Amino acid sequence: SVAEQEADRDIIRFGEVSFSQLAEGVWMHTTYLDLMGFGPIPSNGLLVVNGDNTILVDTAWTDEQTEQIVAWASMVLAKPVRAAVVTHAGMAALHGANIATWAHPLSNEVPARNAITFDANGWATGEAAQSLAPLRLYYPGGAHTRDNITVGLPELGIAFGGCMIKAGDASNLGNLADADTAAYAQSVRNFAAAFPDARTIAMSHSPPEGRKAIERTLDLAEEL
Amino acid sequence: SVAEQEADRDIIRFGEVSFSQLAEGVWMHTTYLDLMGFGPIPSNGLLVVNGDNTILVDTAWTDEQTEQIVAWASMVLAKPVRAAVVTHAGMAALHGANIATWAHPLSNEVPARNAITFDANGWATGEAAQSLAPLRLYYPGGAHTRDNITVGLPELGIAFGGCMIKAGDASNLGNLADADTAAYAQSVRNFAAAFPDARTIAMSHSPPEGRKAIERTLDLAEEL
Ligand SMILES: [Ca+2]
Ligand SMILES: [Ca+2]
Ligand SMILES: [Ca+2]
Ligand SMILES: [Ca+2]
Ligand SMILES: [Ca+2]
Ligand SMILES: [Ca+2]
Ligand SMILES: [Cl-]
Ligand SMILES: [Cl-]
Ligand SMILES: [Cl-]
Ligand SMILES: [Cl-]
Ligand SMILES: [Cl-]
Ligand SMILES: [Cl-]
Ligand SMILES: [Cl-]
Ligand SMILES: [Cl-]
Repeated sequence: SVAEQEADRDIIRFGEVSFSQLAEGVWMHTTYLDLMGFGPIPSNGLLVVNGDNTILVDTAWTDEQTEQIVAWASMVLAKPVRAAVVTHAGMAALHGANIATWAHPLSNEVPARNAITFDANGWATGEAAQSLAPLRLYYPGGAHTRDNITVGLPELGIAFGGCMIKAGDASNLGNLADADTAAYAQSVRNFAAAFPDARTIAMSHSPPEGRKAIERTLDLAEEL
Repeated sequence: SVAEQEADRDIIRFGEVSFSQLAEGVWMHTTYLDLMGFGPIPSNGLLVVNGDNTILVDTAWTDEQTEQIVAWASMVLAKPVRAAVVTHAGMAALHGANIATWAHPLSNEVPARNAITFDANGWATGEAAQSLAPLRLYYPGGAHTRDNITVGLPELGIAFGGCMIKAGDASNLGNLADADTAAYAQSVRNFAAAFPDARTIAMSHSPPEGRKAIERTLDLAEEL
């Protein structure tokens, strides 16, 4: 249940969206999907303050939920979303709101409008790096998908692993139908080394925890 | 725990193997693996009496466990295993025991010694059909793997779905890293139509139940 899943934490509710604060100016948005009736599954992303605007990491499950995140930033925070980045292939809602959207260039080969320039070490450069700061964008290699990316806030000790990172007590890596199974373990090692000091690890389908999420994900990936 | 998993049923223990009777002359063998310490996971197969011998469906997790199944048939039942069929790509133990082993011809492209001849409707013919009777061998198409097969005992109302069929309360299809995701739903429909009357559905990683296992697996496969 949603109530059981949120009993741990201090959650602010806005429509169907659950907001929780990871750090000053760093919001996690959580929404739920129960499509076949099997139980609500969370999807998490971030809303990060920069000056008088916010930067969005990932959409919610639905257009209507994504519209609520945009409205919370504009109406409540009074810091409208000006840019968004998705970590894997809701988008229509962002474009309806004239939000500049960013993705890995090969993801979804509705696309994001802007393709991130990644250097050969996996770090974003150019307009993506300027526009999404203070987020640091990192491409670790193929894992859950070929083109999955990650983001970090090194000054606040937060790293977001998207769909690549699973919970510290996970027993499997979920759906590997699109996965690069041979590369997965090294990509997790690359992520861990890109954000080596962060003690708050956030991810797409489990609540935030510590670096045990990286350790367990790596162990599972090494068995593929 | 193994005890919690077997609390429902009447289990006979032989070494590491749990045996349960699905029908007169039809044994299910269950063994457990807890490789990374996350909890014991069952693997199920069948041991089917034919006259003064038995036919084995699938190995256990390990060579040592598979040796125990062979010993139970020879020592306890006094009906030694004379043939075996595997439903997806322990084998060394069967060959050490001089057991004739059968598999889909394209599986594992240690191989089974004998390749099943399947007709264009998916039914085994030839030596496989003679040697593994009363089991009826059926290739439904790609699903959990490209070459997964299934077996049935239509006169006893039992069908065994291997790794393709999941539990009636499952919320996912497990590991799809090798799956034919586009074909999965039709292959499940093919299996259901091949064994249309069986009310006991057995499978590789969950205990036997009714046709809800087919219904749920099909629903999950239709979402791929
Ligand atoms: Ca709306
Ligand atoms: Ca600029
Ligand atoms: Ca390991
Ligand atoms: Ca032994
Ligand atoms: Ca013969
Ligand atoms: Ca359906
Ligand atoms: Cl992607
Ligand atoms: Cl470069
Ligand atoms: Cl896994
Ligand atoms: Cl860091
Ligand atoms: Cl196979
Ligand atoms: Cl034919
Ligand atoms: Cl699934
Ligand atoms: Cl039948």
